[PDB]
Amino acid sequence: SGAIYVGNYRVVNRHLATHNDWANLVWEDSSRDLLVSSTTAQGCDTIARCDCQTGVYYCSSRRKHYPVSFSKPSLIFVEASEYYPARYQSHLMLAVGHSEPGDCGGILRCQHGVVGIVSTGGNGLVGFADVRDLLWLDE
Ligand SMILES: C[C@@H](C(=O)N1CCC[C@H](C(N)=O)C1)c1noc2ccccc12
Ligand SMILES: [Zn+2]
Repeated sequence: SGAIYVGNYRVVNRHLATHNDWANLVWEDSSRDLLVSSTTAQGCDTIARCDCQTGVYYCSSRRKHYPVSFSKPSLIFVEASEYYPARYQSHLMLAVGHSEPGDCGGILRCQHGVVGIVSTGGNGLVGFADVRDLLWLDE
């Protein structure tokens, strides 16, 4: 579990979005596993605007932060689940690191700010849904 709070927006994994998230929907993309809802309170997270391939992510299954090298956002195959059929997930970045079900929503940050959130993993890998291209989150 976990979300990014920037301005009047809340960014969450689309498969974990609540009734309130869907009732206050701004944008969602099943292919990216992202959903953005509106909030009344102001969010103070800062979004990174860069091409960093190194950063630190929060791993709830270890209650720890880990430094990682991660790939550029790309289309990657993702197996079926109670949330999606087998498909390519776009804007996804992989890293070698620990992650297990329950870790989705963990933030990945670089020195510039928030890069993305945990969305996939297993087998000694962790996948992050990138948010750096969503320039509208700032305005
Ligand atoms: C269950 C599998 C997974 O990635 N899912 C389920 C949840 C939805 C994911 C998706 N993006 O479509 C696919 C998984 N394996 O290891 C992990 C580690 C972190 C996080 C999710 C996992
Ligand atoms: Zn950066």
